[PDB]
Amino acid sequence: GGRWIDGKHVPAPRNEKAEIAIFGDIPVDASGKDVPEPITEFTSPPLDGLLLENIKLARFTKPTPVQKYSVPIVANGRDLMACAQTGSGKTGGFLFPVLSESFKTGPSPQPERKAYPTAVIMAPTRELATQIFDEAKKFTYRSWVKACVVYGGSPIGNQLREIERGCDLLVATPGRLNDLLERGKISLANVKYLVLDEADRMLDMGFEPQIRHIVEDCDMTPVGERQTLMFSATFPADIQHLARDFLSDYIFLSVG
Repeated sequence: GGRWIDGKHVPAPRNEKAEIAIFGDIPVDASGKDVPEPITEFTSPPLDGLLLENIKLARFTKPTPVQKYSVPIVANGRDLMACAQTGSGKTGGFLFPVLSESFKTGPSPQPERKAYPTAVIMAPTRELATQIFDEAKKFTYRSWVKACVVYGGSPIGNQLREIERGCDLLVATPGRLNDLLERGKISLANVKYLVLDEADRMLDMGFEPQIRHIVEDCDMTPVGERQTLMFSATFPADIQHLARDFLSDYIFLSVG
């Protein structure tokens, strides 16, 4: 794959043979301070050039209703609270801006046993974490970002070995991420992007104590310094309070 060498992104060359196995309206309200204009097409001056190539190899034509706002919002360095339905294209809604910004800014230096992820994505279930992981693997093609996925209800021994093989984008369920942090196998000090997907579901399952412990009680880059995206189909008070603590001057995006 690709590398990040001497503060520059060095992508790997294309492999035509693998690309076959890799690749083959809805109303929107964006409210907040200094909301940017939505993009109508995927363009490289806004988006990282390599990701744009992968987006075209995937044959994606038009940004979904969520992506047309999440791309410029994150490119401008702002936090995002997105209230969108399932079919809105949520996964790309946060994967594209995060991968785009990760491709162009790269990771922070590491004091090189621990993993130092640049991006962390929490999800309620193993299946959803696997879906996010699969899409991330697709669009990290040729890039420096190494994706990894962990989840509960599965032996932790093998997840540690996959972690030690390098981990720049980590998809996790909160319980298993908390267990790995207690074992001293992950450092959150290099986190530049934090995503909480279907956060209402995670709270419904009782994950809030672990999620807040992960974000506040450990060594994660603090709010305002990091960029944070929160996705939740609903916006109850407990989710409003999570957004207040985890986001900074966020833009509210409502789809459907």
